[PDB]
Amino acid sequence: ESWAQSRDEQNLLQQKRIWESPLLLAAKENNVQALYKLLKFEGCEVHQKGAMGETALHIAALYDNNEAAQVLMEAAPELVFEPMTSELYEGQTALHIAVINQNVNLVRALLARGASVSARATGSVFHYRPHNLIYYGEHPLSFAACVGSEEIVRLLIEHGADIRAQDSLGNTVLHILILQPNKTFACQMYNLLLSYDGGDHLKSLELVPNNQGLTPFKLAGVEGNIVMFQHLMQKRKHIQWTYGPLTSTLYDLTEIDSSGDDQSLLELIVTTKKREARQILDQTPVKELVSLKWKRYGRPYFCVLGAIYVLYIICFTMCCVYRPLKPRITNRTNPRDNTLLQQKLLQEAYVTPKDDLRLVGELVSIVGAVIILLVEIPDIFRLGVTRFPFHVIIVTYAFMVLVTMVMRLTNSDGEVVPMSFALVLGWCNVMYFARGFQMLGPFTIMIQKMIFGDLMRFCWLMAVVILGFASAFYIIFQTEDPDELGHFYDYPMALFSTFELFLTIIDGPANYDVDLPFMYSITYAAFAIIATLLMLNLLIAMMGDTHWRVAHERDELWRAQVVATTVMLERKLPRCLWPRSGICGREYGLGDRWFLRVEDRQD
Amino acid sequence: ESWAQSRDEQNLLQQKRIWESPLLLAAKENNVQALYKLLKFEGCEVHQKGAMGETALHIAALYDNNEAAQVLMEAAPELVFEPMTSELYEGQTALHIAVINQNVNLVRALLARGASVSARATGSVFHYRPHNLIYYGEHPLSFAACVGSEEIVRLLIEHGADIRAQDSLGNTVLHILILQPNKTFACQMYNLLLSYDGGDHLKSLELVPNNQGLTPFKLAGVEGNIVMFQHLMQKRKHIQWTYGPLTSTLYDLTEIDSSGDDQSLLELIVTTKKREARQILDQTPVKELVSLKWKRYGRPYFCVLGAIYVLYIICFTMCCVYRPLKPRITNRTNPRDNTLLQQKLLQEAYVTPKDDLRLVGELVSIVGAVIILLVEIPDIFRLGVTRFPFHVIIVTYAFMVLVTMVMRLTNSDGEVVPMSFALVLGWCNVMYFARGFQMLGPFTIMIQKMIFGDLMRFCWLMAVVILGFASAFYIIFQTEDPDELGHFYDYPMALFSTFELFLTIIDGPANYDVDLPFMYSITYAAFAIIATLLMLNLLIAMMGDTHWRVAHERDELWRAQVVATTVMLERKLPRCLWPRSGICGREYGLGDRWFLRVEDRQD
Repeated sequence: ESWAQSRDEQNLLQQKRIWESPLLLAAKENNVQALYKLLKFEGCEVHQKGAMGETALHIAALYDNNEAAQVLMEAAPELVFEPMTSELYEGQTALHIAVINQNVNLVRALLARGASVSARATGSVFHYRPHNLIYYGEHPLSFAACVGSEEIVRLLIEHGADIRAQDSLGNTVLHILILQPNKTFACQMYNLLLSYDGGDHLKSLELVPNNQGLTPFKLAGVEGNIVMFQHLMQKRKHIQWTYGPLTSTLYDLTEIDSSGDDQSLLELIVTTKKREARQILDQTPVKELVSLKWKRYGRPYFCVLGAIYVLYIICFTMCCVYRPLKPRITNRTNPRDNTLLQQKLLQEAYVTPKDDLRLVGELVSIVGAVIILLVEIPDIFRLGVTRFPFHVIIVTYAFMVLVTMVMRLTNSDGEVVPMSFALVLGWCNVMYFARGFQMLGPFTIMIQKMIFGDLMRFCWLMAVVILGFASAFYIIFQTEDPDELGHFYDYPMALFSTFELFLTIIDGPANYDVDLPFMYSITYAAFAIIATLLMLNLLIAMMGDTHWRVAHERDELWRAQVVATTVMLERKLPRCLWPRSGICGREYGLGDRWFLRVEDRQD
Repeated sequence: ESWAQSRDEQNLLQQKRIWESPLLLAAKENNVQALYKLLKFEGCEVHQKGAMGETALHIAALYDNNEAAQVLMEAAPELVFEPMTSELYEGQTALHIAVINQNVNLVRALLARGASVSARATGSVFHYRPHNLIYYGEHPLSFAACVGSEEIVRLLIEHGADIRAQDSLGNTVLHILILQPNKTFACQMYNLLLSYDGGDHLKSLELVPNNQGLTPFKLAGVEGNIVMFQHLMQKRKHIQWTYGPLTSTLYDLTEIDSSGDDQSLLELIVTTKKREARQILDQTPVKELVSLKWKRYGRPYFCVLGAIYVLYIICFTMCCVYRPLKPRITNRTNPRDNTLLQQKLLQEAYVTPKDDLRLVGELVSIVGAVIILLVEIPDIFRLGVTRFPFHVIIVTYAFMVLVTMVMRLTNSDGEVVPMSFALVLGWCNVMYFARGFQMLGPFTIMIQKMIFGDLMRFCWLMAVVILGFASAFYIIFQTEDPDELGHFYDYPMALFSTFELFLTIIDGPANYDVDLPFMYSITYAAFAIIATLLMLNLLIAMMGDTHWRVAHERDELWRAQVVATTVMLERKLPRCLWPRSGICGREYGLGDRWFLRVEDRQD
């Protein structure tokens, strides 16, 4: 609001002060004859400031003006030694401009003068922000190794630019090459960068984490850089032996999984909302990982756990339908004619025939709630709240049973209300076991995509309509009988009744023995037109949600839900029944890591 | 599970023992100077085993290492004479590796040494399995004639490789060339293989069946190899005479049909689930066969049989609606107020007016059931069970009538229940006569595609929803009156009632004279949202089932159902009314087979 508009202010003030002190104006157009006229007999003072603390050398480098800066290096060889003093432009020497603008003659002249290749241009513009247009680190070597100027890249090593370098965010240049969409050339440059860290490795430069602890090979799967991920894969791809079209190939599998422990590339994939990060699973040393990890013992241990949940709900369900119910004991229908009721038992002890069996059955159900809340608090508190899905329901289903337990031994009336919420949530929570079922799996996702996405953009469009016609009909039938044609007696009944007409489930107000008021004959006629078109416009809106999403976009989501389930079962379930996949370096001393072998065909 | 994971174990053990005994390690990298250092003064023992019983000659052939094996043939010319002794690799000599890896210098050197060209590499890897990646028979000639090395193919005949050869599955190489997707070159090779069986034919090599009795021309229609099928067609394509664009052409038609007898290419097409095998009917000596066989006397004998089934059902239907019914004889409504009833006749004999006519009409219907079960037991027992369709119903419709006959002369009460199942199955079983009707034919298939395919993936999604809300409403209306607002009195009524709201057929619970409990006002409001969206998501799921299937994919299925009906009518109906198509070699002595003439145009 007030900030990015202020960024325009110095930009004009940069160009306002270029009219003042016209040696900058000569530096704009590389007008060196005026630069003779302002320095060859004027002499001493040239250290001119500006908007971002910029210099005449900075401006004469800001455009590709070699000949003016050729004078300026001869005139003032200390403008190199000073950076930009600003907040938006902090630490940027003229080298960073000369690097980023491909001026090979000037950079080589600046390095002939001698410029700090380790300078950190830490201006607030240069921070890794989604509103800033670019981000290329701190050091000019990072600015060298992002624009394609491999000659400067070779030249900066000749003047000692450390490949081992960190930005504000703990990244090397290797992380930053992931962070550009212009990936058509940096893979060629990716080979160039590792060529100049061939001497002193000490971890061979790939095991650098960032500020938050992320190696670049793990970062590229997070960032979804597919092409970088493949040339990265060449390091760890150990071919066993070829056989015509058959290529028996082994993978190192060091960090693609790590079996829990919060730093695992499979765990790092399904945490983000980035759509491009999902397609890392299309790669053959990853899809073969998740297939064998799920088909061998990921699917059946899921489906066995699928069965025990159903027997939990039915045990819950039968104990709900057999509640103890006193007949009436509240005297009669003392509120007139709308007060049908039947009481419940308060504190009469549980009798033995078919009722302690109801009691021990609830004791099956009450321990099933608390075991969830002991195992799902490391599913929420692990990641703050950030849970936006079906784990929202299993904690909510567990809440309602405890409320029913609170209604036990206190004997308040409102126990049916959490029990009614428990059943619709308990039976809808076995939708989560439609993930790993091939016959109806991808249909399950198209439900939940329209829950938070499409229902939410329609409930406002229903509430804008239902609030009129229910209120309209209430004015009409305010002066009527609730006995005959009593399709609402009061106002909030009319909202629920009009809902029962807008969704076209109930016939509606029609009593032919009497005369309806004619405004009902008009408004409801106008209502049903709107109801039958807002219904179809929604179904139209469903079509645009699926014509695009059937184009091989819903299948991969179902594959993703296989993995995200499999990751949690790998994470939450103990190491007595979940063995480590792959084959380690014990009994085959090759690299000590768990190895996976993939055999392929070429056609 | 435990098996394919074990396949990785020897592969490492193959590469574990290559570090041990480093003459294998020299053979890996073709390091012959070490092979001088381990044989030229060591001498005697070189017969080294390994994982799959492999040799040093096997490993030095496993990579294209000519010069090491050049020493090895000079050093140990008995490694050729031994194969691999393993289970996974049984009978594989080094020739099979040298053949499959295009090493023309080495194979010619091995055959100069002299290797068995008739060796059968019968390892369990090499079996025709869908989990194994390749399958090229037993003999190296089969390995020669699949990879494109026609020079070795010519070379193996020079050392006497029999074209007349059988694998474990009774196949020659001609069957195996069908079994590769890489068909871009083997048709050229298909001419090459028949060139070297030009001398001694005795059936000219094409009439070889497999282990189960399948000739390759019949196999290619089964395997759906379209391109092989066309060059196969050239053998039997006898051109009569051309006329400008008109090309009068005759086909041999020997085995494309065989009129019953369980070995018939038309019968062999519509038995499989292979989608590619359906497109063999697109070929012009096949589509012209089925058109004339169905239009001349396949369609009208179907439609005449269509009419007799309808008169069977209506004769069944009128005899059902005229059951003999005693008035009440069970005394009154002794169970209170929900026991309306009317009795049936037990053993009072059939009176003559309009009732023996009912009796002889059932005698029309009871003989119609048993004639089906005498003619459909060679439709099930012929093929085990394997019936997954409409022949499932005609055996089930026949069952219910026999149960009704069992209810006759025993006078049990539950006769309405098989009779009610009989009517809905009897009237839906005349959907089978919508196959051969052009105006609504392809619409009939889109029904049955969604029965076992799309209904089944939705009934779980209904049962997951209906089990909550019916059980939810039952808790609500457990403490209520079944007299007023009695939309279920007990629990299983609520399941059928909520079904009668989820499909949005009945208005629902609404009694305005009383006060509904407010949790009904919330849950049913939440229910109808879910009901009106799960309905639309299903209709969304219908759209992805037909946007792809309208793209010229439903029409050919309707053509397939024409043929599969026509094949059964050719098979099940006798040779007095179903004459053999084509024209035999009697009165035109050409080849004795039934000949079909096709005239075509070129544009």
